[PDB]
Amino acid sequence: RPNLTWNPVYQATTDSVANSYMNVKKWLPSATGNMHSDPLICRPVPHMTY
Amino acid sequence: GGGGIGVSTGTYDNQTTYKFLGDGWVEITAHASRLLHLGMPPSENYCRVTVHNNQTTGHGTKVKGNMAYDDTHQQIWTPWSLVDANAWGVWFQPSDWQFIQNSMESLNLDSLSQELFNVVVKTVTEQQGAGQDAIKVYNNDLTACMMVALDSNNILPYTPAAQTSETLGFYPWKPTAPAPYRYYFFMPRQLSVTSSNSAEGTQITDTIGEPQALNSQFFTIENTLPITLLRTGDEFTTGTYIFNTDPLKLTHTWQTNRHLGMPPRITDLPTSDTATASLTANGDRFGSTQTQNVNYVTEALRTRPAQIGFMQPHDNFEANRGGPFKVPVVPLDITAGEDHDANGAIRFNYGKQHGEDWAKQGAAPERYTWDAIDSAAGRDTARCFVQSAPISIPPNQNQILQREDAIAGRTNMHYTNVFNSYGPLSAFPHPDPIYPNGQIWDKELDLEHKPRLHVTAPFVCKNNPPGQLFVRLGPNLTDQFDPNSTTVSRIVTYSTFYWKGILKFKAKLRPNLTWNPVYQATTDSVANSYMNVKKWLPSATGNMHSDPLICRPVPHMTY
Amino acid sequence: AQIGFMQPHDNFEANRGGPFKVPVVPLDITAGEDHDANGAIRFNYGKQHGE
Amino acid sequence: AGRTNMHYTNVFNSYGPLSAFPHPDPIYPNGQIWDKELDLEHKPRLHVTAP
Amino acid sequence: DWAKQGAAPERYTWDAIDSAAGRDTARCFVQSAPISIPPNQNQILQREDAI
Amino acid sequence: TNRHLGMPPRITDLPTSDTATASLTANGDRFGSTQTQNVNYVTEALRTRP
Amino acid sequence: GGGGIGVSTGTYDNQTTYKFLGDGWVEITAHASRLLHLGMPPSENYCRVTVHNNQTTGHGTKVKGNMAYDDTHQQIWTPWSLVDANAWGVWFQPSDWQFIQNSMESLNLDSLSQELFNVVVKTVTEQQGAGQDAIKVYNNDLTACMMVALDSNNILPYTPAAQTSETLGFYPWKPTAPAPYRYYFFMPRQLSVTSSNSAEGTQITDTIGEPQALNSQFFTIENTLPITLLRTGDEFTTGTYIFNTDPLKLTHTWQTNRHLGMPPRITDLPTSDTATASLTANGDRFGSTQTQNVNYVTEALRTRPAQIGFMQPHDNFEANRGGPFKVPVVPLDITAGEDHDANGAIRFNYGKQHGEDWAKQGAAPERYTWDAIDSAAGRDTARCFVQSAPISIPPNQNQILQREDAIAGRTNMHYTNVFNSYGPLSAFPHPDPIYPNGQIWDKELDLEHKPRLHVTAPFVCKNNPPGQLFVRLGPNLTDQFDPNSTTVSRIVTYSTFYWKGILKFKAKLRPNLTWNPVYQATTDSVANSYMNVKKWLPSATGNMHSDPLICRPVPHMTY
Ligand SMILES: CC(=O)N[C@@H]1[C@@H](O)[C@H](O[C@H]2O[C@H](CO)[C@H](O)[C@H](O[C@]3(C(=O)O)C[C@H](O)[C@@H](NC(C)=O)[C@H]([C@H](O)[C@H](O)CO)O3)[C@H]2O)[C@@H](CO)O[C@H]1O
Ligand SMILES: CC(=O)N[C@@H]1[C@@H](O)[C@H](O[C@H]2O[C@H](CO)[C@H](O)[C@H](O[C@]3(C(=O)O)C[C@H](O)[C@@H](NC(C)=O)[C@H]([C@H](O)[C@H](O)CO)O3)[C@H]2O)[C@@H](CO)O[C@H]1O
Ligand SMILES: CC(=O)N[C@@H]1[C@@H](O)[C@H](O[C@H]2O[C@H](CO)[C@H](O)[C@H](O[C@]3(C(=O)O)C[C@H](O)[C@@H](NC(C)=O)[C@H]([C@H](O)[C@H](O)CO)O3)[C@H]2O)[C@@H](CO)O[C@H]1O
Repeated sequence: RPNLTWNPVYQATTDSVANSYMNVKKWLPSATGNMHSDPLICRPVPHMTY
Repeated sequence: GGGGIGVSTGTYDNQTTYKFLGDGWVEITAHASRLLHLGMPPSENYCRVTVHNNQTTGHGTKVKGNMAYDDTHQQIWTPWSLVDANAWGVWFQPSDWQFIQNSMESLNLDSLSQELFNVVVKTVTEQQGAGQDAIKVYNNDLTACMMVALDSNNILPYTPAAQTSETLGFYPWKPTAPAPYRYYFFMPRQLSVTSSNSAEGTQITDTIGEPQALNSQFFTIENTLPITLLRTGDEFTTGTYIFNTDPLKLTHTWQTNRHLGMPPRITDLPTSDTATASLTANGDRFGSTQTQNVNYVTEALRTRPAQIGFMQPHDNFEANRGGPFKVPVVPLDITAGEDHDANGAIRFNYGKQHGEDWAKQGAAPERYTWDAIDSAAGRDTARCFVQSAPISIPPNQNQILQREDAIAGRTNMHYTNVFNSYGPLSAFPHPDPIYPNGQIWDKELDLEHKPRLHVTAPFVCKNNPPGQLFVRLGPNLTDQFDPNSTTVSRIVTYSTFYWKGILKFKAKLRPNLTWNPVYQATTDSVANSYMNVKKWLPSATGNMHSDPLICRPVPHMTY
Repeated sequence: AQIGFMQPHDNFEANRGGPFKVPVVPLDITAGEDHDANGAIRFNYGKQHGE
Repeated sequence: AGRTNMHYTNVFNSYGPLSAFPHPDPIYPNGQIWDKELDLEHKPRLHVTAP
Repeated sequence: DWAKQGAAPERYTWDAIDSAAGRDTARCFVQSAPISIPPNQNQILQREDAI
Repeated sequence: TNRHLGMPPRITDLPTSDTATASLTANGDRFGSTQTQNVNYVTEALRTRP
Repeated sequence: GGGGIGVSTGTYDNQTTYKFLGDGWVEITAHASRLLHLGMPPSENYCRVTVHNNQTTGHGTKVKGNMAYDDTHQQIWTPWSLVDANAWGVWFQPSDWQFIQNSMESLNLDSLSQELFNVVVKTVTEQQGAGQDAIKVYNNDLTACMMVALDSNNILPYTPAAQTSETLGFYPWKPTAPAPYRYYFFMPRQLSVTSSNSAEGTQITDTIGEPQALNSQFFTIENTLPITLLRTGDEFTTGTYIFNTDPLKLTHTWQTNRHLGMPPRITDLPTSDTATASLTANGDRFGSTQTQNVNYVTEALRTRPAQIGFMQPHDNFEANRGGPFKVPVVPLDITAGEDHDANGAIRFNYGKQHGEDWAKQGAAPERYTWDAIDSAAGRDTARCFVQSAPISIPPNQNQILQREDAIAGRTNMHYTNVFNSYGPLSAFPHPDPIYPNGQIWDKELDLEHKPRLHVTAPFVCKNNPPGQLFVRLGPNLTDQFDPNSTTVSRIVTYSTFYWKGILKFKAKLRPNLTWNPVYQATTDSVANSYMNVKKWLPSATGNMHSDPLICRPVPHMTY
C-alpha cells in the first residue's frame, strides 16, 4: 500500500487489555492446548473515493 | 538566456480554431487565456473547520422539518488555491457553441495542456497623507516567488469548482481569480427526521462526532506534490494530458415506447385533410401483448422491445454516517406535466463571472433551471398508472393505482414518490451538456463497481482525470520572526499571473437526410425573447450576460 | 445471488406520446400461473402464420 | 393505498446487482429472430421481442 | 473455542468495514414535489409511517 | 458518502477559537446546483452530487 | 544564462518516496524542503562569553546541595548560524514512521544531499506616520549577499542542535530559522559537594579559572572554511555525503536470562485450563548451576549463556576540571518497577516547532519521558538482591543484601546506586530511535579508544559525519564607517532562503512467521487516548501537535 497521509493510519493490532476482542490470549494456545480463531478485521486503511 | 525579468514568458491566445480533416471529421482546438489575481492566504496553517447549523430558529436543524437545510460537515481548509477551468463557457464563445450544436452530430474530448506565464508579485505599503487618508503604494518584489503544484497522480481529493461556480471567468477580457482549495474531512453526523406537524415534545437529534481513525485522512500539498517556485521571469507547463472518454451525442431522441416498431395498419386512408383514420377492431387486430386476461391488441398494450426511460423515486433523502442527502436523479424530460424533480431538472445558481447580468444589482445570485432537451425518456407522473392482474379494462377504484391515491395515509404522498421502474429493459439518453455553466469532464469514483453515468458532467475520464493545478503565495516574512511563536507577521503581498489552456475536441459534421427542415439554434430580434440578440451584445456601460444556450437541437431516430 | 426478480405489474407509464404498458422480462409463470407478473407473451396471428 | 385489489407486488421491483435471469426463449414459428439495437447513448440489457 | 462445551455452534455477525455506502433506515425520508421545506405530516414519508 | 463528494461550501471566515464553528454564505445567496426547483436556495443536503 | 535575479534557483520538494527493489529491500528517499528566516547577528564579533550561576539564593550554586543546578561554562559566540536538520521529524510524516515501524525490520542511513536556493535579502526602513506610529517599509537589496560555509573536514566543534531542540521545524508548511552557532571554550571549574543538611558554616567552593593554553582552542569560520557569497540569483549545493554506519533493528527483544535455553520438563500436562503444571523435585531435577553449596537446580539458579542487560550506577555525578556532570545511562526497560533513572529513561523538553501543542499557552516547554520499548534488558532495582557465598537459602538478615539496606548510614542510599554489573557477559539492546524529537546520526569521539554506543543517536558515522552548514548575513555598512572605531553602524537587514535536503535509507520488509497476530502501531478514536487520531489532525484554528510515536513494535526472538 502507498503512504501519503500526514495523520497515522488505522492498522489491525492486538492488545493485552482484559476482555478485549483483540486480547492476544485469544490467538495463543491454552494450557490444555485449546485453540480458537475469532474473525479478524480487513481493509483497515481508508482510500479516497472521489 | 531564455529566462529574464524584463522578457515575457508566454503568449495570450484565446481563439477557437476549426480544422476540417475529412469524411466530416473536425479538429476543434479551443485556446483560452485569462489574467488571474492571487492574494495572501488569510492563514498559512491547514485548518480542520467544522460547519454545524444547530439553530433552533429559521433555517437551523433544531427546527422540526428543516432536515433538508442541513449544511453540517467538516473540511480541511488549505492555504493553497486551485486554477480550475472545467466549464464549457471557459472554452467557447456563445457563437462557437451554436455552430457545434447546429452543424455537428458528435463531440469527444481529445487533449488538454495548461501553462502559467508572466508572474508578477507586488507588495502593498501605506504612506501617510493629509486628512489622515493614507495612500497605498504598490511596489514590485522582483525576488518574490509564487508556489505552483500539479497533482497528476490525482492523490488529493477531486473538487470540481463548476459545482460551486468557482471556475475561471467566462469573459476573456475580464480579470479572474483561482478558488481556495478545500476538501471534506470525515465527521460522524446524525439528524432526526421530523415534520412541521410533529409533537411539540419531539426532541430532534442533531449530533456531530469526533474524528474516527478508520476514516481519517489528512493530506498536505507540500508532503504529497512536487512544488515549483515561480519568479517574475519563470513559466510553468502541465504537459499534454490525453482524454480517454466516450463520445457525446449532439442530437436528441423523441421516440417513446409508443413510437417503437411497425405502426398499426390503417383500414383506409383519411378522406379529408381534417379527417382521422380507423384501425382494425382491436379484437380482430393482429399483434402481441403481455396481458392475457384480454383478447385484443391496443397500441398501449402492444409488446415493445424495451423501456425508453424509467420512473425514479422522488426526493429520496437517504442517510449515512454523514447525514441526509438528496439522491441524484438522471436528468430526463419534464414532459408536458413539467415534472422537473420526477425527471431530475438541474437548477444552478451563478454569479457575474459566469453569466449573471452585470447590471443585476443585489447579492441574490442568478438562478436557471435546465430541462433536458430530450423528449423521449421523460415520465409524466400525473398520467402514469398501475393496474391489477388479471388486467380488467375498464378497472374499478380498487383495480387501479392512480397517482392521487395516498400512500401510508399521507395525502400528498403517492406511489410515484417511492416507485423505481429501473430494470434490465430501461433505456435512457445521457445527460445533456449545459453551456456555459456546465462541468465538461469528471473523475470516476474509486469504487470496485461504478455508476453507469455521472449527473454532473457529460464526460467521465475512464482512467485518471486531468491533474488539478494548485497555486499559493509564500509567507513574505518581515524582520521580526519568532519560529517558536504561532503569530507570523507578514508583508501584505499580492500576485497576478496569466493562465493559458488548450482544449482539443474530435467532432463530426451532422448528416442531413430529412425532407422537412430541421430545428436549429437561432437568435431573434423579437422583444422579450429568450434569444433576443441584445442579450449576447455588450451594454452601453459594457455590462455583459451569457444566458444558457440550447443543445442537441437536431433529432435522431432511436429505433 | 438472486435467480430472477420481482417486476412491477401493469406499470402504465406516460410520456409526451401517451400511456404505454412497460415491458416485462419473460420468466416462469410458476405454479401460480402468474403470467403478467412473469411477462407471458400472448400473440395473435392469421392463416399465413399458423392459424 | 386502500385499493383492495392493489398489492405491494404490483409496485415492487427487486431488480438489483444480484439479480440473475435467463434470456427470452425463441418462439417458433411466430417469433422475431434478429432485432435492431436502440440508438441511445446507453442501451437495454436485452430486448423482450427477439432472441 | 475448543473449550466451549455444548453442541450450540459459534455464531458471529460480520458487519462491513465500509463506512460509505451504508443506509440508516431511521434517518432516510421521502418528500413530495414540489418540495416544501419544512413539510407537513402529509408532505413527507418518514419511516414510522405504516404501509 | 454523497455528502462528502466534490468541493465543499466556502466558509465565510475561519473559526475564531478551536471550540468555535464556521458560517457559510446564506443558502439564498450561496452559489451551487440542486435538482429541486420549488426552492431558491442551495443546501449541502440538496446539492447535486455526481 | 542559468543565473538570473528573476529566475528561481531551486525546487521545493518534501515527499517520502518508497522504491521496493526486491528480496524485500526498500530504498526510502526522504525529500525535505523548508523556508528559513535569517537576521543580522546582534554583533559581528566572536565573543568568549562566560556563564556562572553563583547566586546564594534559589537555583544558584552557593546554595548547599544545588550542585546539580550547575550551568557554569565558557562558550565562543559566533556571528554565524547553523542549518541543522539532524532529527527524525524533519524527514518523515507521522504516517511514514508508522509504516516503517509496522512493516520494516531493519533501517540504515545511505546518503545525504543539501541545497540552499531562492535567497532573498531585504532591508527595513521606517517612514514617519501620524500618531507617531512610524510604518516599516521592506525593500529588496538585490546586490546584498548571504555568506554560506560548509565544514566537510569537520574541523569545527560538532554541535547537534536536536539536543537543544534547535533543529529545523517538523512542519513543512511553517517557516523556520537556523540556530546561532556556538562552541564551549575550556574553563577551569570546581564546585564543592554539599547537602541541605551540611553545617551552616560549610563554605561552598564555586570557582572559575582563567583560560589555560594547554587546552585553549579558538576557531573562526572565516580562517578555517571556504565561504560562498550567495546573491538573490545564486544557489548552494553540499554534494552527496555517503553514510558508513551499522543497520538499526526495528524490532524489540523480550527474552531475559529467565527465558534462555530449553525450559524445565513438566512432569504431566495441566489437567484443566485453569490448572498449573509441576516440574521434577529440584533435588532430583537435572541441570547446571554456579552455586555448589546447594544440591538442587532451580530455574533462577540455572546457569545461563550470558547476562541480558546490566545494573548501572544511579546519579553518578562525576567531576573533572569542567565541573560535575550526570554520567549517561544506557536506555533500557524501566520494568514493572518503573525504575526510569536506573534504566536511563530519556525526558526531553521541546517547543511548538518540534511538536508542542500550538494551542498550549505559556512559556513552559512540552516535557515527554521516553521509556525504552525493550522488555528484556531492564533492571527492577526493588527486586534485585545479592546473597553471601556459601549460598544459604533461605538466608538470614545478615546473609542477603536487599535494596532497603542503607549504605554508609545514608537511609535513602542503597547498593543499587553504586552497583555496576557490566562485564564480559553483559548483552544489551541498542538505543531506540525517538520520532520525531530524536537525533538520527552522530559524530564519533576522537579518542584513541571509543564508546560502544552513543545514548543520544541510533546512528554513529564510522568515519567523518555530514559537514555542518553555516550561514550568516554580511555587515550592511552605511555611509558613515570608521575602521578604527569599534562601533559599526549597519543597515537593518534580514534574509529568507529555501533549504532542500534528500536523506536516503536502506530498509528491509519484516518477515511474518508467528501464528499469533503481531502488535502493530495503530491510532484509535477512544477519547483521551494517547493515540486518538485527533492529536495528529489539524485544529479548527490550524493548531498542530506531534506527540512521540512508538517504535520497534514487533518482537524478535533473542536466543
Ligand atoms: C408563468 C407560469 O405559469 N409559471 C411561472 C414560472 O414559469 C416561474 O418560474 C420561472 O419563470 C419566470 C418567468 O418570468 C422567472 O424566469 C422565474 O425566475 C427567474 C429566476 O429564477 O430568477 C428570473 C430570472 O430572470 C431568470 N433568468 C434569466 C437571466 O432570465 C430565471 C430563469 O429563466 C429560470 O430559472 C429558468 O427556469 O428565472 C422562473 O423560476 C415561477 C416563478 O415563481 O412561477 C410563475 O411565474
Ligand atoms: C450490548 C447491547 O447494547 N446489545 C447486546 C448485543 O450486542 C448482543 O449481540 C452480540 O453481542 C453480545 C456481547 O456479549 C454477544 O457477543 C452476543 O452473542 C455471542 C454469540 O452469538 O454467541 C457470544 C459469542 O461469544 C460471540 N463470539 C465470540 C467467540 O466472542 C458472538 C459474536 O461476538 C457476535 O455474534 C458478533 O456479532 O456473540 C452477540 O449476538 C445481543 C445479545 O442478545 O444483545 C445485547 O446483549
Ligand atoms: C498516575 C500515576 O500513578 N502517576 C502520575 C505520573 O504518571 C505523572 O507523570 C506523567 O503522567 C501525567 C499523566 O497526566 C502527565 O502526563 C505528566 O506530565 C505531562 C508533562 O510532563 O507535562 C503532561 C503533558 O501533557 C504530557 N505530554 C503530552 C503532550 O501529552 C507529558 C508526557 O505525557 C509525559 O512527560 C510522558 O512521560 O506529561 C507526566 O509527567 C506524574 C505527574 O506529576 O505523577 C502522577 O500524576
